[PDB]
Amino acid sequence: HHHHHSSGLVPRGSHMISKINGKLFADMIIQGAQNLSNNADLVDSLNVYPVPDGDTGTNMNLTMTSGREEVENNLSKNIGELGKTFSKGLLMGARGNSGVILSQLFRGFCKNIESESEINSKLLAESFQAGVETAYKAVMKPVEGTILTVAKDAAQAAIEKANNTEDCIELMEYIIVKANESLENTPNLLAVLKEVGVVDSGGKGLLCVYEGFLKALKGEKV
Ligand SMILES: Nc1ncnc2c1ncn2[C@@H]1O[C@H](COP(=O)(O)OP(=O)(O)O)[C@@H](O)[C@H]1O
Ligand SMILES: [Mg+2]
Ligand SMILES: [Mg+2]
Ligand SMILES: [Mg+2]
Ligand SMILES: [Mg+2]
Repeated sequence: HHHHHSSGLVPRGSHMISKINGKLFADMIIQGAQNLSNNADLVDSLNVYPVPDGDTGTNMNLTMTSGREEVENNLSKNIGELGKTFSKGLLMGARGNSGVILSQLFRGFCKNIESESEINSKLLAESFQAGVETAYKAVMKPVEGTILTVAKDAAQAAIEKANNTEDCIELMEYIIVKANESLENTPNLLAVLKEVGVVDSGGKGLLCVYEGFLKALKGEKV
């Protein structure tokens, strides 16, 4: 077997997050929104599906900004309450296919935590999963190779990793790795992406939000 551990010492270190309260979630939202805003022109230029109308980044940015502004004006330590504020802002500001889907992903995420004051890594993962289920149900004819695919693959990664990972920083790092793998695979699912030579614009915007989430978990700003 192993050495039977009985030391009274508690491990040292401070660069881990085991609980996410409403203010940390707000910081995630704010940095995710800022990172998306900084990448909006690129995300627009990648847009080819359904139509190459140059707007995915703008659409997602405006949607996320509506959520961010509600959050900044109504902060709370209670993550469930903060999520209600964020969800409302997204849902009253959603634009484009991408912004509608984004608002539905986060509607499901936030509903899953509505009665919590803080969440751990397992509940974070479960909430990404809940968001994916809400978004697929909201789209009448889901297509693979899109923001839905990337969100789905990210949530599957989250559930697998959280089962043995208490640290939300490590969890979010892994989610981003796997979301990026999914995003790079989108042209293998959706023909126009491969023909033009781009990844999915909605999925890229979602990865920008997730990368801001990670920055906030580390106590950093975009
Ligand atoms: N049926 C669908 N299933 C999954 N994702 C979709 C669908 N339709 C659009 N999208 C997502 O939206 C992105 C384009 O967003 P956007 O430019 O806002 O669209 P639009 O200009 O058509 O409203 C795509 O990259 C894709 O991920
Ligand atoms: Mg459009
Ligand atoms: Mg478009
Ligand atoms: Mg670490
Ligand atoms: Mg690949």
